[PDB]
Amino acid sequence: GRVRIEKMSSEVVDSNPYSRLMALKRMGIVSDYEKIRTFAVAIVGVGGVGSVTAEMLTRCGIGKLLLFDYDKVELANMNRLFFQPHQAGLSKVQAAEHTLRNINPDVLFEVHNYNITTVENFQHFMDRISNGGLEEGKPVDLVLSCVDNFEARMTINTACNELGQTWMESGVSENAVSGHIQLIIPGESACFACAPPLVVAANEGVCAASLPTTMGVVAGILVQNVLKFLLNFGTVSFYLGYNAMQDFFPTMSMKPNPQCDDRNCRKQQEEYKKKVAA
Amino acid sequence: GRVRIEKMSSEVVDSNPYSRLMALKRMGIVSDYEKIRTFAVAIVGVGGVGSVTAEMLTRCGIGKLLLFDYDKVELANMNRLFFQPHQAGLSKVQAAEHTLRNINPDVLFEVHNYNITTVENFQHFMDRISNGGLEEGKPVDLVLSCVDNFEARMTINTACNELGQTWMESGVSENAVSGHIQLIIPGESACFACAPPLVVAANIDEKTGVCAASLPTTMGVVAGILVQNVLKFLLNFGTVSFYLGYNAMQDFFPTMSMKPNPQCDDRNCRKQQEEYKKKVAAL
Ligand SMILES: Nc1ncnc2c1ncn2[C@@H]1O[C@H](COP(=O)(O)OP(=O)(O)OP(=O)(O)O)[C@@H](O)[C@H]1O
Ligand SMILES: Nc1ncnc2c1ncn2[C@@H]1O[C@H](COP(=O)(O)OP(=O)(O)OP(=O)(O)O)[C@@H](O)[C@H]1O
Ligand SMILES: [Mg+2]
Ligand SMILES: [Mg+2]
Ligand SMILES: [Mg+2]
Ligand SMILES: [Mg+2]
Ligand SMILES: [Zn+2]
Ligand SMILES: [Zn+2]
Repeated sequence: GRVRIEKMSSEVVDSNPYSRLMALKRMGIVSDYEKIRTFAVAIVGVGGVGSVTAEMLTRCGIGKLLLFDYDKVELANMNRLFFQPHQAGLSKVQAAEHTLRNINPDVLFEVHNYNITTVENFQHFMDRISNGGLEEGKPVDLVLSCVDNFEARMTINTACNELGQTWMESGVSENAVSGHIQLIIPGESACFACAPPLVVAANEGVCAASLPTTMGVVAGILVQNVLKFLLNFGTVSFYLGYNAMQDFFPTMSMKPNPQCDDRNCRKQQEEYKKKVAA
Repeated sequence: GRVRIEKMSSEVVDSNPYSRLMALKRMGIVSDYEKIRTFAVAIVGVGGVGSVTAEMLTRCGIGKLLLFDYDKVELANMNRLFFQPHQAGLSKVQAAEHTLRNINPDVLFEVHNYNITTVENFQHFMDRISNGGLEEGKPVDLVLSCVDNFEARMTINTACNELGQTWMESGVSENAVSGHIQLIIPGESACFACAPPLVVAANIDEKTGVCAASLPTTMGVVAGILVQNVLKFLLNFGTVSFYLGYNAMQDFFPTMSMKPNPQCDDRNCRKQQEEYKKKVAAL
């Protein structure tokens, strides 16, 4: 059982759930780790990738998580990590909040059980990106797309281009054996509308295959990128793919398209070029 | 809750916890997915890597897991995945088994709360490797070393060279930002004594009462690639890696094949290499 902790401790005791994290400080890998408590991350899609991403961030001591998903836990989800069979029937965001709160009571939660692509929900979603930060009225520090479809990815895209919100997009192949993460700083890097998707492998009544392995690798690299981005250590990837068949992890950097369909991406690029010549 | 399933099914329904796995079949990734049920895997060390590894195999529908670990869950483990704070004070193997049985009732478990390295425990451990298969008296299909120290790793090595037991060794650095997996087929690939770990990891290891750091992310990645390798090995799809490293600071994932050292410290590794060379000479 774990009580609420006010300030993160370096103390090497069996009772300190943060001892092996704060250890990164004494070892000079991450010199200001406690900063993790000052950030808020939103996650859209608390499925295969989303849930493990949420677990990882929670165990790390993120200040605040915002979870968006419209689906309930089902037994068909039990091939993937996090959700357990007793949670079948609950909404994903609710199951997630319940477990994660149990795992780390220091983390703030805000959950929303809706589809983000409908008109009314979208206005709300944007409001929560802009105001749902650690301090209310300030924006979230990062948005994480862990949804499984074009429409939703495009929606996050539209929102983030308008707000000028840095986000990361993650995906997993329908054949389960490839995935990727991608960093989107609107104006500075290619937004999701800027180009066709980057693939890392070749090539109506049924479903996509999924493996707990691939989802764990993708969530892993995704959150690793988050930590590196927020805590300013190592090198952030703008794109990191994973091909499970070959054991291959291609990197890339996607530059903005100046005739991008999204007028706001165009505007953000403009703003970036202006800021660049100082 | 989840009901026992006698025969895995492709049927795409919300109540089928195997539907998305058996999808691999009709998508020509894995032609014989159900065969997963026929394998036994032993996991030594049920910590950061082990626990997630165990979970991954459990959800996949592994036939049987043998869990070996001498430690209790502590709040200090709560930085890594799987174990929850209410499990603090339980033995790792006990906590794991309980949770895993909940996650998939179809999987058989044999748990062992002891130190693999002591003289009497070692004998037992070898007995279980040889006989703890899905059918009693038959060996396990794979041993997975998810321990955190040289002594244990070397013990498994000794065991597996003598038994001719294929195993995978996994490790994460004390500084949390690198790790690797290695496939050891005694006589065909390098055993754990064949090459120095400092040398093996020279291109991935970042160099710094300290205690080891650990990250949920890095353990998640290592366990991920480890189990992905197990699945590719047993189910016969994709390319099995004999070594796959991970540097988290620079997103570098080196692979290499490693051939056995003919002057290996392990007399059994050497004997196995002979055995192998003979079998290739009479193929
Ligand atoms: N418009 C949307 N708003 C909110 N969440 C979404 C939206 N679209 C997709 N998601 C969520 O993203 C999650 C990630 O999908 P994942 O494929 O891991 O789960 P799933 O869809 O139930 O699995 P399967 O596709 O095997 O049934 C899902 O939980 C899904 O509900
Ligand atoms: N000889 C051994 N026999 C069985 N299990 C072992 C042996 N040596 C190590 N292990 C187990 O391998 C596991 C993997 O270690 P991990 O570092 O993930 O957890 P931990 O050692 O409790 O954590 P920390 O090092 O942060 O205190 C541990 O649970 C440990 O007890
Ligand atoms: Mg669903
Ligand atoms: Mg889906
Ligand atoms: Mg311990
Ligand atoms: Mg340890
Ligand atoms: Zn664009
Ligand atoms: Zn050897």
